[PDB]
Formats: sequence, structure tokens, C-alpha cells
Amino acid sequence: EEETRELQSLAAAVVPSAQTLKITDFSFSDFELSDLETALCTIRMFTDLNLVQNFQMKHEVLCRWILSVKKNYRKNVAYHNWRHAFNTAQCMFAALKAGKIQNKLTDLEILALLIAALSHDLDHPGVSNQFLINTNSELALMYNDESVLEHHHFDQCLMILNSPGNQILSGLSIEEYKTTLKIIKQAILATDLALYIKRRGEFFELIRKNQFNLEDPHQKELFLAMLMTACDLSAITKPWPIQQRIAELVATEFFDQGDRERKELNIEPTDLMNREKKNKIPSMQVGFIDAICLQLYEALTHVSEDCFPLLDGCRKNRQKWQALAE
Ligand SMILES: CCCc1nn(C)c2c(=O)[nH]c(-c3cc(S(=O)(=O)N4CCN(C)CC4)ccc3OCC)nc12
Ligand SMILES: [Mg+2]
Ligand SMILES: [Zn+2]
Repeated sequence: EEETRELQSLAAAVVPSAQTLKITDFSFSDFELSDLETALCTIRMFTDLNLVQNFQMKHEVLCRWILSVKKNYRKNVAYHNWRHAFNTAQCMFAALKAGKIQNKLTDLEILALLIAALSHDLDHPGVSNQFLINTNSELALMYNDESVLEHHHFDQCLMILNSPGNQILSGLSIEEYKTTLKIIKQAILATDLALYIKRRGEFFELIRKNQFNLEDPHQKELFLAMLMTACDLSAITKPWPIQQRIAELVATEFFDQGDRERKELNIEPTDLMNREKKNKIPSMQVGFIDAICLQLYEALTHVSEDCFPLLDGCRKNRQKWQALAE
């Protein structure tokens, strides 16, 4: 049996310190790590955020839950796979520790954010919401064309949290368990960039006016949404060699969607989805940075100056892509 053999390699392995694993570093790369090592790093994130302790999680159950999450990503999808989820969670961990956000949030909020980060792209098919709408997918029918993928990832998140031996939330009060599932749903839906674009203006306005206040529950929920997007997009902040490699993965997934469009829908893909247009990736990345990323990382740095490395890396990669676009 291959599954029991993975569980045993994992629950008996020593979990190295966060310092040894480099998971506190905003610049962290997963590329040299084995699958088992990514699982050990995940355990370390739950432990050093005091979640295992504060929520009385049994080791074996956390181990089983992590391996269930990992297995429920599609390995053949080029970008939206377990490594992206793992890296998103790692960025969350770095933001909370190095970025000093941990002290601004409750243990219950942190718990939800970490589970949401790990689960937020579960079972991603490697095509966009717009593709799912255009093909009349059963998912888009179930969810009325609204954040289709994200509703699906949340469904998958609940399926895993409820599977026998994977119940990492069992130590909570019933009221706190319900509140936590609601925060997880909000966090996963927030990763729909359509919702990011709708909500960002309010966030930026509060910061511009010098009025942002995390003690206000509405502003706190807005912040959690923004933080999820910041972690989700964080490959754009990484050291140049890592960003170049990840950008190639993103483009591979987009081009594969375009190939499906050309055959299943008989349409001409747009340049973003057309492999013929690979030479345009530098200009497309500069556009992505300018339209979406820069202002988000600027805004996050206002909330915590210790998150500056994310902004710094984003700006460095903009220069690198712009030089290739010329
Ligand atoms: C859903 C994927 C979001 C995303 N994550 N990361 C790390 C990237 C990235 O590096 N690039 C792009 C990207 C965005 C645009 S875009 O801003 O123009 N954009 C197209 C996609 N939609 C959904 C939003 C707008 C164009 C090209 C891109 O990648 C080329 C490798 N998207 C993401
Ligand atoms: Mg997603
Ligand atoms: Zn994602």
C-alpha cells in the first residue's frame, strides 16, 4: 500500500525547526524539497503558529489531513498543484512571523488562514472560471457562474476536513468551529481575482486616508481577503530565478487552456492563452505587476512595514521582465 507507506514515513519523521527549513524567509523556494519535506514544513507551520497546541490537534490526524490535501491537487496541472498551495501557505507563515502579522490576528483567524491557504485551489482543473462558464461546466451550473472554482475548492476543503481521521478542527467549541468554517469560506472565495478587484479600492482608500483599523470587524475581514490574495500571488515577489521558473509554469497552464479552447470550443485563444505568443510573456508580466500586484504589496507594507520584502521583490522582478520586454 502506497498511502499507508507515506503516512508512516511522515508521522515518524523528525520535524526540523523553522530556521532549518527556511520557511520564515519571504524568499523561500520549494523546488529542492521532496514531497515529504513539504509535508514536514507544513507541520512546522501549524506547530510554530501554536495551532497544534492551542487547538489540541493529534499528530497523526494533522499528518493524515496534510497528505489528504496534497493528494487532492492534480499533479498534471502545471501551476495550480500542491506546490502552489504549499507556497501560498508558506507565504502566509512568513507574513505572520517575519511580517509580524501574527500579533494583529486571533488564533482562530490564523487557524482559518493557514487551512484556507493550503486548501484554496483544491482539485483545480487547470482552466479559468471563464473557461468553465464558456463550456457550460457542471460546476458553473451548480454555482450559477459565480466564483465557480473557488466554491469548488471550498467544497473540497470541507470534504477533507470531514473525512474520517482528518478532523483537525475537532478540539474547537461548536460555535468557534462554525465561525472558523465561515472564515475559511471567505478566505478561499477571496482568492477569486474578480473579488480582489472589486474590493481593493476600499482597502486602498482606508490606507490613503490614514483610517485603516483592524479592530473594526469589517476592516479585519477586508484585510484577511487582501492577505489571501497577497499570499496567492507571491510567486511574483520571489528571487528572479524562482520567478522566471514559476512564470513558465503559469504560462504552461494558460497555453494548455488555449489548446483546449482551440479544440473543444473552436475559438481562437487570446494572446495570453496562445503559445504562439510566448514572446509576449515579459510584457504580460509587467502588465500583471502594474495592474494587480504592485499596489497590493504597497498596501500590505502600510499595514506592516515588515512585509516590505514582498514589495521589494515584486519591484525587482518588474525591472527584470521589463528589460526582457524591450
Ligand atoms: C490565476 C493566476 C494568477 C496569477 N498568479 N501568478 C503568480 C501569476 C503570474 O505570474 N502571472 C499572471 C499573468 C497575468 C496576466 S493579466 O494580469 O493580464 N491577467 C490575465 C489573467 N486574468 C485572470 C487576470 C488578468 C497576464 C499574464 C500572466 O502570466 C503570464 C505568465 N497571473 C498570475
Ligand atoms: Mg485559485
Ligand atoms: Zn491560488
